Amino acid sequence: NQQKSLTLIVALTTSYGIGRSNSLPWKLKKEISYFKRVTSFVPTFDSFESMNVVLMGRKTWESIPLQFRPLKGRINVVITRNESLDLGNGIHSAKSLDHALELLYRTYGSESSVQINRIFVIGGAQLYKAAMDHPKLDRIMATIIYKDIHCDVFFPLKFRDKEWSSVWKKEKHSDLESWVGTKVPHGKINEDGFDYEFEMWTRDL
Ligand SMILES: NC(=O)C1=CN([C@@H]2O[C@H](COP(=O)(O)OP(=O)(O)OC[C@H]3O[C@@H](n4cnc5c(N)ncnc54)[C@H](OP(=O)(O)O)[C@@H]3O)[C@@H](O)[C@H]2O)C=CC1
Ligand SMILES: COc1cc(Cc2cnc(N)nc2N)cc(OC)c1OC
Repeated sequence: NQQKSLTLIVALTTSYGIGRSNSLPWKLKKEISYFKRVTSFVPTFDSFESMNVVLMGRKTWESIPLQFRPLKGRINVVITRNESLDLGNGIHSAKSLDHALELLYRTYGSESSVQINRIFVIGGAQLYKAAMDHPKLDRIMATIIYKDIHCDVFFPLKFRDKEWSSVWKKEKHSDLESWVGTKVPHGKINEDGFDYEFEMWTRDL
């Protein structure tokens, strides 16, 4: 069930809004290419053997443009109690976060030609709530959108605010680039009228 740390990845407004109408309220081309880059990166040496894992809630799974599904070059797991009849040509299903981690550890042992590198939780709000409570979650890759966009779904813990500042710390940009293994734009990007910026936050386990 245990081993590796969990990483959460999220794009949020300064008001912690994360979606509206079971979609993103924004169309941000470069934000999705960042997403793709970060969740896909494995060191070159390790590249033959290893892949990353993306964990998501069922409604997020349903939200991804059918075209984009499943997430290429990543082991995809959908968390669902109502697993009943998942539909996937080797996309896994699991009844909880910890059940997912036991599944991967069983499926991808030292037998397996495929080994796991990093595990990411990619949403939605319900799964984020479970991962924020999980004793192995230590890192948050956030994209901050500097607009009060109308949302109906909110991130569950205000990790950037004063009350959490002795636990969650923002890392220097050079530490961001090192962890994701590529240059990343420092400061604000403007696309389709939205200003936004890339951050990395960590906590001690
Ligand atoms: N801004 C961003 O970065 C992101 C935003 N989003 C947005 O989030 C919204 C969807 O979030 P939300 O409705 O909360 O949905 P989720 O994607 O988290 O899916 C919820 C479902 O997943 C299952 N599930 C989730 N957590 C658990 C758990 N801990 N244990 C068991 N089953 C679990 C259940 O499946 P079942 O009911 O089948 O049993 C539940 O109804 C959309 O608006 C989407 O666009 C999503 C991702 C990223
Ligand atoms: C890859 O396409 C999508 C990706 C995501 C998740 C996601 C997107 N960006 C960031 N920074 N973190 C995330 N977890 C969410 C989506 O819609 C809810 C997507 O549809 C485009």
